[PDB]
Amino acid sequence: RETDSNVVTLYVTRHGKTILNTNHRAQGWADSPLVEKGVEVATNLGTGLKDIHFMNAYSSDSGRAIETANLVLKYSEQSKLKLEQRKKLRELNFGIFEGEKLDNMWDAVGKAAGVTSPEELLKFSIQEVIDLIRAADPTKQAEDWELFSTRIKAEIDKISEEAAKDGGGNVLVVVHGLLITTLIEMLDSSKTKLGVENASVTKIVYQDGIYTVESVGDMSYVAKGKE
Repeated sequence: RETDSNVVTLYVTRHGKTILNTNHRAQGWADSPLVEKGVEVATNLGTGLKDIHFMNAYSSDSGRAIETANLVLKYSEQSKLKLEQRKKLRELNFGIFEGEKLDNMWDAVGKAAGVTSPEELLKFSIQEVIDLIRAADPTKQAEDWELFSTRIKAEIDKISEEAAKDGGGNVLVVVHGLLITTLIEMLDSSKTKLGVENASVTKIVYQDGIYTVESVGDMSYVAKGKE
């Protein structure tokens, strides 16, 4: 309860570039390891985070997120900090589209939107785009907005509240592109960005139940590491 003034800073980090990312395929609950270029960039991310002291580290249970978290912990000079994996931090479940070429998925989603080109989908809110993915999936295994947004926010709230109970501090959270876009939309849609890059950092401050989105898809940590 003495937690009210504590500040928690979430370094909400997209994992490094994988095989499926490189081959332009939907990778949600599907997973694949980092490619060497991805390893290089995640290594620079770690170096660029060496002066940020983390109290906790979390990732999804996706191999790509685990691998990236281990690289960041190693190169940020916190190799012994325990990594906590959480299944509720997974990327959106693309259902029938898992592993499909993104061009094929978007053609099928655009058809469900009844739009000429998947181009016009960019006009759509993230809410309606994620809804359209499940609409296009005949198996209805893909998550919709209400499923995804609910589980993402509950888990981020849990991590924030726990960190505040432990005195506040910095928390590394290695997760996924749509999850990040979705979380920003929920917290402060004035800052929402689709397509945050691999190894980018979205810094979110939490205090007394109030979130502040400080940065979105920041590549400065990689660049610091790279110098």
